[PDB]
Amino acid sequence: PNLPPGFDFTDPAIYAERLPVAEFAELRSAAPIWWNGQDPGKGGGFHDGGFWAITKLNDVKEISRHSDVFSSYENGVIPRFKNDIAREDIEVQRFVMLNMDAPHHTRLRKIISRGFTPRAVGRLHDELQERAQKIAAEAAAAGSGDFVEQVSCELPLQAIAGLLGVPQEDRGKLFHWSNEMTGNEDPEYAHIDPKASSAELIGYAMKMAEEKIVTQLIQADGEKLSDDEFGFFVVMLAVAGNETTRNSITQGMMAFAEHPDQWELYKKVRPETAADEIVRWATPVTAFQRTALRDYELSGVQIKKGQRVVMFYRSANFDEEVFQDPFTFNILRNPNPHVGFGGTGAHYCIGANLARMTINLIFNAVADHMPDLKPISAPERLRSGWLNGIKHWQVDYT
Ligand code: HEM
Ligand SMILES: C[C@]12CCC(=O)C=C1CC[C@@H]1[C@@H]2CC[C@]2(C)C(=O)CC[C@@H]12
Repeated sequence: PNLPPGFDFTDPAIYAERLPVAEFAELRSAAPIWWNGQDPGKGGGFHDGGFWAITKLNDVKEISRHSDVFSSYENGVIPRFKNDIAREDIEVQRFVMLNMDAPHHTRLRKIISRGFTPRAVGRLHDELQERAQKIAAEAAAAGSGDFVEQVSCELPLQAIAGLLGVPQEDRGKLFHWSNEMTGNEDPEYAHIDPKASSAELIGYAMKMAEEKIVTQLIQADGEKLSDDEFGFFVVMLAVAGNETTRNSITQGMMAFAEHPDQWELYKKVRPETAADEIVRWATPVTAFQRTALRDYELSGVQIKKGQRVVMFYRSANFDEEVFQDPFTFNILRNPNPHVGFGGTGAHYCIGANLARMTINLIFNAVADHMPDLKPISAPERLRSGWLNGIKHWQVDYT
């Protein structure tokens, strides 16, 4: 492929500035499965020499379905940490369901599904609709500001608070922890320590479990979460369901600003297809990885036991063989077989319907209260090699 020597698709230096869209396109054309070498000390906490870059939608789906071969446990699924991270600090992440394999995963997912029934999620609708309307009304009243802080941040957090039934008075500290929980190497957040925050959040969760959806999770059925498993569950929600949905909202609104005919159409009909096009466009999770438990032949490439494969959802969601005009933002996109929520399989995002609800509610409220919003200046991108994040974005709400 035509790429610079030493190029690394997980390099946080790239994501601080841009998405490497041209480079992913080059792989899909010239080398759709490509060994991405990493030199010593430059592997984002991994010291195995590199990973297979997976750029095609059908390959990502194949990996995701074959969790019997492609493990989330052996190396976790986050493909990029600070270069100096201790191995122990990666391995401790195996205590969240996301980074477990069957049968352990199977048991926890079965229990935790009690929190994501369409009944549990559907019950949040009216409180989240109310919140979304008030958020959008207060942003409009401010006239201008940081869209991320004023519009994108709060509703995901309130969706988590509401699912868990957190008392109103505790939501401030919960949101504080939650916002320091996902690791990044951004200089704006160099003072944050996800370790301290995670200990404190687990402590708060376990006390909540002691004092008692939380009920359904900790009451025996005799399967239940232990108090510590409930703590780990709450940490996982903070990493899985916060900045993900937030970045879908920011990048969805960036796409509307860049595609005004789509925003006009959205404002009229609020179509059913919008939320998934927003998620495909935004691809909040750029990439998650797996580790081969045995040799496996994938589209003619001989993947070897113990090797990492990185599923670039950001490539796969723009796969020209699957999506007509993939670089066109189309809120009526159909079909839309995107992998923003992952490939179908054991680990497929359990919060996907909650995320869609959150997106629809906030975008309805934005259309209602700020139909003429326009950007003032450029989005500020997060320095992360796996999260596709916007830290700030100044906009004129009127
Ligand atoms: C637009 C927003 C979101 C995006 C893009 C997103 C994306 C993802 C992806 C890519 C995965 C891994 C799938 C796989 O490995 O096959 C995942 C898993 C997960 N997500 Fe989401 N997610 C979002 C919102 C949420 C929300 C709102 C919640 C809950 C509050 C949530 C909870 C989870 C959990 C608990 C898992 C782990 C599932 C497992 O390992 O079995 N996510 N998500
Ligand atoms: C918050 C965290 C780090 C930053 C990041 O990006 C992802 C995670 C999720 C798993 C956490 C971990 C911090 C340490 C935790 C709390 C444990 O001791 C068990 C699970 C693990």
